[PDB]
Amino acid sequence: MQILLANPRGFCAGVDRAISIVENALAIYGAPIYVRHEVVHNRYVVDSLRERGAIFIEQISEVPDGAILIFSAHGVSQAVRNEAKSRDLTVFDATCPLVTKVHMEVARASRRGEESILIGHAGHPEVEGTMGQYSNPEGGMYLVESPDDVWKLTVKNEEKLSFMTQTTLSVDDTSDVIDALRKRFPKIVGPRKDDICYATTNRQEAVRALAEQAEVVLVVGSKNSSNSNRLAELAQRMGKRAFLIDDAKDIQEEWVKEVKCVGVTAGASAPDILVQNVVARLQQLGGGEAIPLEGREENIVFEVPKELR
Ligand SMILES: O=P(O)(O)OP(=O)(O)OCc1ccncc1
Ligand code: F3S
Repeated sequence: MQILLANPRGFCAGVDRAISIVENALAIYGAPIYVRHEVVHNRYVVDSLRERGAIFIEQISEVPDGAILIFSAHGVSQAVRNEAKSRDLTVFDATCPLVTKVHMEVARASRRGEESILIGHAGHPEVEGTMGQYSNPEGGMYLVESPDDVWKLTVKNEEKLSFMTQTTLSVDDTSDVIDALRKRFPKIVGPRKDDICYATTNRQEAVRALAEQAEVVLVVGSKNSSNSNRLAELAQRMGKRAFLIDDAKDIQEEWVKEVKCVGVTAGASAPDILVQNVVARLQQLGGGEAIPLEGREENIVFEVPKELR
């Protein structure tokens, strides 16, 4: 069995920053450090940080006075932020710069009382945080997940309309949603393409190349990782068996029995050590040397705040 590794895979700049923010905070101030939501959607990362004294909460009312609070990479609403800001808490923001970018555009539109549509998945913390930047009741903020959602949306003023997206969506599906927005709302304004980040785009392109060669694709990532789920789905839509797995123990032998070529990738929140262990397990199951595919070079790094060096 041949083992192929997707490229790029694994950690993006936002995840590496966000985890570093929590680690550094722990080093500097000691336990406990409170974190609003899982810092990234990865069980191994989260369990590790919890073992070191990070306490993960959903609501700010769970955090005691005087405490250090870190917002997760996914971002937070203005309401959450103001709810923290009014309290005695020392806040560090691990929100990925590429999510903040979208937040600022929503805020701009709200200031103008002009309606905005976000493309994204209901209930995801990034969607809650981005929708949560809009507060002007004279305008409006609408969530759409599909062309069908576009087809039934009505707005108050379609002459003054803009759209934004979640950073981790399917590039292909999002393109269909945008085509629908533009047919329904010909004057809608957006970015040139979408707000899908470089890392999401690149991993999706990489898993497409992988799935062209591999019969089976393993995506290292947790169940609640949006971007990780998109990688698995992409592979599945190409007719390959694909599994989203937290670690090597999750691999079932039937999945790779008599498979001549297995591919491995990792979502943006999955540490490389998890991939190494997955490879080690595939080798126990008869795989040879892991072969990295040729891939687009990524070179972006986001630094921690100077307050946390
Ligand atoms: O893919 P997810 O949105 O569920 O988050 P994740 O798996 O934690 O990846 C990091 C991240 C954070 C912020 N925006 C994009 C990606
Ligand atoms: S939005 Fe940021 S957290 Fe990673 S997946 Fe994209 S660089």
